[PDB]
Parts: sequence; structure tokens; C-alpha cells
Amino acid sequence: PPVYKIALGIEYDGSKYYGWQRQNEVRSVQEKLEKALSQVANEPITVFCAGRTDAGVHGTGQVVHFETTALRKDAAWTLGVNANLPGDIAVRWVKTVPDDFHARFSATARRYRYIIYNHRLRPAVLSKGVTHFYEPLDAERMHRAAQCLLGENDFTSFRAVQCQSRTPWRNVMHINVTRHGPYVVVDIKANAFVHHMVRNIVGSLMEVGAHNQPESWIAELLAAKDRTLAAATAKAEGLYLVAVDYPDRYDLPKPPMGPLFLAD
Amino acid sequence: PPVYKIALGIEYDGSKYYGWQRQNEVRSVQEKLEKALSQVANEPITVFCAGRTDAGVHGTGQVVHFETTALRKDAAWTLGVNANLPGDIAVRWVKTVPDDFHARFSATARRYRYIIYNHRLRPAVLSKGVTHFYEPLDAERMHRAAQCLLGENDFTSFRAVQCQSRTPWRNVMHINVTRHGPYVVVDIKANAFVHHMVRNIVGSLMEVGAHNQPESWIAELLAAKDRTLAAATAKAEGLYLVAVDYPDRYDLPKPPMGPLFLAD
Ligand SMILES: [Cl-]
Ligand SMILES: [Cl-]
Repeated sequence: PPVYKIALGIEYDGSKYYGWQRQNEVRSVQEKLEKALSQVANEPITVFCAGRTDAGVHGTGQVVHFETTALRKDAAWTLGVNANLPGDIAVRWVKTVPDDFHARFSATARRYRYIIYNHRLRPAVLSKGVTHFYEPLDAERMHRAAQCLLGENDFTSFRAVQCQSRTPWRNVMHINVTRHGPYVVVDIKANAFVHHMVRNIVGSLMEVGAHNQPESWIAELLAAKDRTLAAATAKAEGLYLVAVDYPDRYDLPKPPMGPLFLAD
Repeated sequence: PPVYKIALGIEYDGSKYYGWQRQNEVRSVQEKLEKALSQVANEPITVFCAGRTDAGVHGTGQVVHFETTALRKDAAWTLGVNANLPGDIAVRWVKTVPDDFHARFSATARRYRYIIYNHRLRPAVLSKGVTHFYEPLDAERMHRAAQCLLGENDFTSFRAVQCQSRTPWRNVMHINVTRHGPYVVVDIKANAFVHHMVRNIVGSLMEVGAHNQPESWIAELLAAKDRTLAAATAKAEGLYLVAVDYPDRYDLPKPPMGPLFLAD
């Protein structure tokens, strides 16, 4: 019998999990998703994701694929999986895909949104889904300071010591910093990311926005190539994986990025 | 020695509490806030709220007052109090007020926003802070159908049986329904509300918006004076107390209502 390969759009609140990746030590998003899919499929299912997210990080645009011998209507993979999942994980859509699709290796870019709540006093609504930053932030100054990161660049100054890639070079396709009321949102897209690149970049933009560092400091850090000179890694709770690019031949759905009320 | 009367703006995620009031409940917002204030004041503190909220309901614009013999700087009533509160409750501001102020009796109106997530599939991010409604809604149709609620009206058809008020008559100051992407937001302001009035109005508005009841139905239910004819009470999860009106002489802070990214 045929082995079907299926892609899913997954959303999750990452606050009650210890990251995406399944392992034998702590609760993960992947384990809950695999248990729900196996219930529907009536066999053990293994999923492969576009981008693993660390503990506390959320997703609206995560994509996975899996193989199954189970033939089913689209309802099974959407309503059925969601009925079996906890309330903080959900399928957004299902698409059957060709055998040559791979949620990680077919992807050509990933995009993240980082949500900062900027006030002296901490927030209570979505408290583990926003990062509280105490001192006032100048979002326009952060925006202008971030534009130098566009294109192919050596991201050694924003790279964690644990990254195992052998090159620190990546291509940032866009970067935007905007204020929405008391919130400051960082939107960044690249082909791929070195370990903790997004949160490292946000951590330093935060020092520029608070006026602890100049507007040209990001250009300066980039040029100086040393992660010890850059700001501490920003907290996990404001980060969302919001979109993954794939070739148009796969025709995957593209529902709103969000999180929540933000526009595409 | 003076007795000081202090007002605070309070925000809370209601999902882990069984409503505001501590009476008859193991888990309440009021208990947590009174424990926090008693520790800062070094004496037992009792707070009085502008509008009690039911189990699961949220607040961004709640206001309380309390009396204390403790003379403290504004930081103790904000940072100090927040240090003694759980992560899902927070003080937004402090203001000393005259003796004649009462968070309930000085208020002239309360305003709520109700957030509906209107996709076929349920959400995962902010799952206990939005109401999932699976049938497609026509927000403009809901808006038009709601306007007959304006002004002084007998809200019998939208009142729960547990309401003990004399008169079911209240004054609806405004009501609007707008779509924001996949979300539908009901914004309603009245001098005061009867029990379950907001959630009962929203329940019937969603039936109209889904084309299950005619656009005239809200006016027909209003005139019928029988809550058994009206739709089921909408879920608590999407409801937020976002603002309370007080006379200008009190000069109370008016920070963003949200929740989250919604503009004022
Ligand atoms: Cl990161
Ligand atoms: Cl209500």
C-alpha cells in the first residue's frame, strides 16, 4: 500500500513546553503533536519541522511533514488531530505533498516576529507571550539601526558559542522594527539563522533603543566580529516563528502571520 | 495619623482564577491583590473594584480603591505590589484620591471588548483569551443589528436568572462590531451591566452574524422580554473589562485599553 507524505501548518504557545524537539528529558511540542497524529493514524507517526524552536518560543507559521500509511480525509488531520492535542497546540491546515518535499530541506527562508511590551510595570495579559522591557525604547532608532543587517553578512557578533555550523554567514532578507501602542515589534526574515541569532540581534537592538548604545552600534558590532561585545540574548517569551518560505510548486497555504491582531 | 485612600489600575489574565471576587471561591483575583497589598502595607487591606468579573474573564481597565494607614512612595504601590503578585496579575498605575472616591460608586460607565477568533479551526496562541466561534461571521451585519441596543433599554432578554437587580433597565452608551483579520471584536459601553449582559448580547449577535437568525433578531429579542428565546451565553474566554469612566476631577490615568495590539 502507498505511503502518503503530508504537510501541516502548526501553531503553538511554547510557554508550557521545553522547546519543539522531542527527547526523553522534558515535555516538548513535537511529542504532543506526534501522539495526536499517531492516534488519528493508528500507527506511530514521526514529524519533521521547518525550524526547531527553543524553550519558551512560540509558533504561528511552523510547518511539519510526516509519512503515514493511513488514508484519510482532511478532517482527520485538522479537526481530528486538534481534538487529540492540548489547547496550546493546533493545526492550522493540511496539504498532501509530493515525496520530494521535506519541511526542513525544502524551506528557503524563515521569518520571526519578536514582541516587546515596553513599560516600567510588567504586563499581565499574555505575560509569557511578550517580553517585558523596562526602560523606554525608541523603535524608530532601532529600525534605522537594524537596516545595516540586510543582505549577506558575517553574523559572528550575534552567534551563540553553542552553534555548530561551520560558517557564520547568513542572508537577512528583511528587518523591520515598529511600535504598536506600548509594544515594540521586531520582524526579521533570513535564509537561515545561526544559533540564537534572532534573540542576539534583538538583545542588541534593545540596547540601541534604550539609548545605552548609539544608532550606529549594530554596524559597529557587525564590523567588529566579536559576540562578547554584544548585548545579552533577549528573552525567549516574546519570540514567534511566523512564516516559512517554500517553492511555489508545493502550493502551501499562507494564512495570517500574526501573532494575534497584527497585520501581515 | 491620616488614613490614605488610594486607587490602582489593575490588569489580569483571568484564565487561572474563578473570577474577581474572593467570596465563595478558592482562587480569585481579589485574594491575590489583597495579599500583595497587605504585605506592602504591613496591615490587612481590603480592595473595592469598579466591576466584578466572572470566572475566566480578563481585565485591562479594572480599577480598585483601598484605604491604608501606610504612607509609601508610588514605587511601593506598583513595583512593590507587583513583586508580591503572580505573573498573571499586575498593577498598571497608582493615584492617591479624595475621601469621596469609590471605585464602584464614583464610576459612571464600564466598557468591555469581546474577542472572537473566527476560523474553522481552533487557535493555540492566547487560547484562553479569545473565544473560538467556528461558523463564519458577518461583522457588519452584527454591527447594524446591535444598534437597537443603544440608550435606556430593558435588558430582560439578555439577563441571567441569577441577577437580583431591581430593574433590568440600563443605558448602553455605545456598541460596535468590527473585524480585524480573522478576529471579530465587540466593543460595548454602558452605565452598568446586568448579570451576563455582555456575553448574552454577544451570544445572540454571533447567531445573527452567522446568518442563523435575521438582522432584526436583536430588536425582536429586546422587545420580547424573555431570556429563554435568546442564544446561549457566549464563552467567558474572550471577554475583557477595558475601561471605567470617572469624573475628570479625579484625574486618573488612562493607559491603553487593548487587549494587546488593539488601538484605542
Ligand atoms: Cl533566537
Ligand atoms: Cl457578561
